[PDB]
Amino acid sequence: KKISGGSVVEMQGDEMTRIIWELIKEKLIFPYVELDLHSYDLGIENRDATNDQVTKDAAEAIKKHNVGVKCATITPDEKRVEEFKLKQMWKSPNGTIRNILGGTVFREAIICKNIPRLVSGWVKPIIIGHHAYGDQYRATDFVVPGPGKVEITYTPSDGTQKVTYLVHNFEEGGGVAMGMYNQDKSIEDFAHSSFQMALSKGWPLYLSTKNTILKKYDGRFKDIFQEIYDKQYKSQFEAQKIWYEHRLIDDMVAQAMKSEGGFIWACKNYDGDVQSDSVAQGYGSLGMMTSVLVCPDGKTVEAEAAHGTVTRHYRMYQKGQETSTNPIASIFAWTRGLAHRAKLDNNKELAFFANALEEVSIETIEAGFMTKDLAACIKGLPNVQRSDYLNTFEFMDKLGENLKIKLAQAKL
Amino acid sequence: KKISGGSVVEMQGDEMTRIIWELIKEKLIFPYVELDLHSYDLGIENRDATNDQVTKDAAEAIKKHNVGVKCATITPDEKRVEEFKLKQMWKSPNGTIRNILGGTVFREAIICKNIPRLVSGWVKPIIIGHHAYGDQYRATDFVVPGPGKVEITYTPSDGTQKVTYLVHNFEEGGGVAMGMYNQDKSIEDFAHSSFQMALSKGWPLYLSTKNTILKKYDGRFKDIFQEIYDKQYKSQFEAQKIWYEHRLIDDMVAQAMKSEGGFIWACKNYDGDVQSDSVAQGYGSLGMMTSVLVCPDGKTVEAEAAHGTVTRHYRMYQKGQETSTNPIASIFAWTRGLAHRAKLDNNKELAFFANALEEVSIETIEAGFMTKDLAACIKGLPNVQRSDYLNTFEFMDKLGENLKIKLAQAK
Ligand SMILES: NC(=O)C1=CN([C@@H]2O[C@H](COP(=O)(O)OP(=O)(O)OC[C@H]3O[C@@H](n4cnc5c(N)ncnc54)[C@H](OP(=O)(O)O)[C@@H]3O)[C@@H](O)[C@H]2O)C=CC1
Ligand SMILES: NC(=O)C1=CN([C@@H]2O[C@H](COP(=O)(O)OP(=O)(O)OC[C@H]3O[C@@H](n4cnc5c(N)ncnc54)[C@H](OP(=O)(O)O)[C@@H]3O)[C@@H](O)[C@H]2O)C=CC1
Ligand SMILES: C[C@@H](Nc1nc(N[C@H](C)C(F)(F)F)nc(-c2cccc(Cl)n2)n1)C(F)(F)F
Ligand SMILES: [Mg+2]
Ligand SMILES: [Mg+2]
Repeated sequence: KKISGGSVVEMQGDEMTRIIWELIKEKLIFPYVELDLHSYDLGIENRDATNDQVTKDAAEAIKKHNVGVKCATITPDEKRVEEFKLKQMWKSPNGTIRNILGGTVFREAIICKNIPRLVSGWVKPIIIGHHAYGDQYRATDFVVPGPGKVEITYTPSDGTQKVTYLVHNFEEGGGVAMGMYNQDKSIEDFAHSSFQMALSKGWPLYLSTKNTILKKYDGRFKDIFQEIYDKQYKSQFEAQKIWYEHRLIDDMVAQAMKSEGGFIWACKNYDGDVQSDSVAQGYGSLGMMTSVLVCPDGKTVEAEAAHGTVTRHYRMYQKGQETSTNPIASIFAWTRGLAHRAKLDNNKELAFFANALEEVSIETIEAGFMTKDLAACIKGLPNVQRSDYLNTFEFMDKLGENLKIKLAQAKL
Repeated sequence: KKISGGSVVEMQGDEMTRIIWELIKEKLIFPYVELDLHSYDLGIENRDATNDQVTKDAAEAIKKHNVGVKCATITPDEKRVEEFKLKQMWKSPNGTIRNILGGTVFREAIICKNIPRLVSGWVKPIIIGHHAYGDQYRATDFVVPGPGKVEITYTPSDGTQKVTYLVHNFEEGGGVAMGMYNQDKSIEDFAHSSFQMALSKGWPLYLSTKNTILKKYDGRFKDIFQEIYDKQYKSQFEAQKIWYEHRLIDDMVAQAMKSEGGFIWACKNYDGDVQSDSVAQGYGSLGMMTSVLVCPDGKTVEAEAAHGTVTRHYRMYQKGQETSTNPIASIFAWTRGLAHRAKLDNNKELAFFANALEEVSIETIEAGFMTKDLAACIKGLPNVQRSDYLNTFEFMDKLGENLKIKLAQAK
């Protein structure tokens, strides 16, 4: 009776998300789906015990099977190290997994017709693709104490004459100086990932750069994106009635606000980092934002919620108090992974189920059963009442009932 | 009869704005106000004629008198040179003026209750202060052909104990690399104007940086602001129930969208550049954006519309077709400069008039009299009708008539 799932790699998470994650699998997924499951505990204690070995093993497994579903994880910081008595301040699991996999992360927010938005106009998804190999985020930056000259020099490994340029001469006073770089392969991968995501998504693609100011530096991003599109992707875009274009960031943010959504926006690392929160904020609650990591090959996908472990809610949970935490992003992480898995294996039965969960989840909210954060959006935070929303367990049950009804209705 | 304005420096502009500028003076300012007016023609032909000396003359004049009102001016490009056959491809007047004055531009958009905005929340002005001296805008960026080592080095004037930082070593392939800088002094001036602007306008001030990512580079911006504030302005802010705080940029944009407005936002040069276009748009039409330039001393202010010459409208006007160009931003430049002059001169009447002009202009729109861009905001772009909006002359005349009535009751 159960659908045959295929092979998926599952990673367990931390805190509030973890409680939901088990609930989602137990009620939402396992009953109707059978999977070959490779399960890794990415929970902070396990990561600590394994030395972060488990995280690496999990990342490798995703490469082997091509599909990953992930739960939000604690990212170690000094307070955390003190809290868990961690052996070391471990690197973020997302950071490690992205590093091993390569590929680019795209964040999109689920939209419900009843829920209001900061930007009312945005009735279609806007998807942000983030280039996380950073010009800014891998940068050499320093204070300039006193008058001096700052120069940037490139030395060819081939023994060709080295080139030096004077960034500035500080005749008087202090300054701040910086050096940053980007590499052709990362940009190339990023472009390949974005074209493929758009083609898979069904939406048009834009890339934003301040290429007018920084003709050489941002020109490479623009040039690489054009070169790849023309050579390998354009006809497919033509067939699917969608396009790729390059936009200046000032134009794009303004255009995006005016716009009704429905596009994939490809962002350089600084732009993407700013964009990811802002776009989510415009849409609504963080509970409704999902992250998908997509590699250049297009075979491999890792899906996780955009939001974190939701510690503030979890603390209430520990205290024995009631919580209303949104599972939609976490639920959607599963559905997206399943859909890709269905896509790779050409499994319609799985594909149908992954969609069915998404429809059910939206339909339930659209009918007025929702977590507190959603309720706040319609009411306003002050005006929300306990009757207005379901608690975390209550919402999942309503979702479970609906999922059962929906699937049965489909049969026949 | 006529209020005594005091000394003002007025610069004529180009194209459509120039036509409006004459209309504003003729029907709005001159009848009720008498000024010591020093007038420079920044219109493109005159600028070409004088080799752009006049643009320099105006900037020097503003420093002397402390107040300038500016019409939008054409900034030359290869296309422009052919059209006017100019001798040289002249640099932008704002840039020339800005360089001579020093100072930081602040962009404020007028708010009308009737007009819808992309962000539902904003009911209060958000003012963006932009740091023109640029790390990005004065940077050396180069393509990297092949495997190489890229390094950034600082050498002290004495030449002792230089530091070398290796940005990257390209083992395989090619990339782009860049180096950028900023000045302690430029940042210091930028901070001073922003603080003075906040105190002057009675709003809280926020400075945004990526200091978590770029601790040394961003932090200086962050450090200089706190140090100046703690030393000089903090006491004044507390008296006025006002505060200054620093935000990470992602936090600031998200917080701003959720916000209702009412703050001054100080921006890094790249951040400001992105902010200016979007923020005006989020509020409404570009015709509603004004662009004051304020020096660190706080004595000296320059007022102009945020928008350009509006040539697309101008071409239609030339063709004999109908035009609906918003004068609100241009009108406000006059009002805001005058408000500064009144402050400097302690003139109650000049101060009263400037507010009345602003008040009337908002009131007129709120009543449902407007140009096409605003009507588009209310009705949606494709649903606008001729009945909805007033033509550029129609609007100005209504403003003149409404202003006269408003002034009349004061008497
Ligand atoms: N995907 C990942 O692996 C990520 C993990 N993290 C980790 O999360 C931990 C703590 O995260 P934090 O910084 O607090 O940010 P979170 O992503 O947990 O979000 C914090 C706040 O956002 C709102 N929120 C987020 N998700 C939900 C949800 N599902 N339902 C309802 N409200 C939600 C809540 O607002 P309110 O305050 O109103 O309750 C909550 O207080 C950190 O260890 C961090 O490392 C962080 C980012 C990404
Ligand atoms: N402060 C200054 O001196 C500035 C001058 N300029 C100069 O202006 C010239 C042309 O600038 P351009 O790039 O066309 O941009 P503009 O600022 O002139 O405006 C461009 C578009 O914005 C809309 N718009 C702007 N002002 C108004 C208004 N008052 N009422 C209604 N709509 C308005 C119009 O949109 P629509 O097309 O929908 O009508 C117009 O087509 C250039 O030479 C440029 O250098 C530019 C920027 C600043
Ligand atoms: C008007 C809005 N400003 C703003 N909006 C965006 N993106 C929005 C999510 C959207 F595109 F949807 F409008 N991005 C930026 C920004 C700033 C600095 C650097 C970069 Cl790269 N981007 N600023 C504010 F402030 F009101 F929120
Ligand atoms: Mg589609
Ligand atoms: Mg208790």
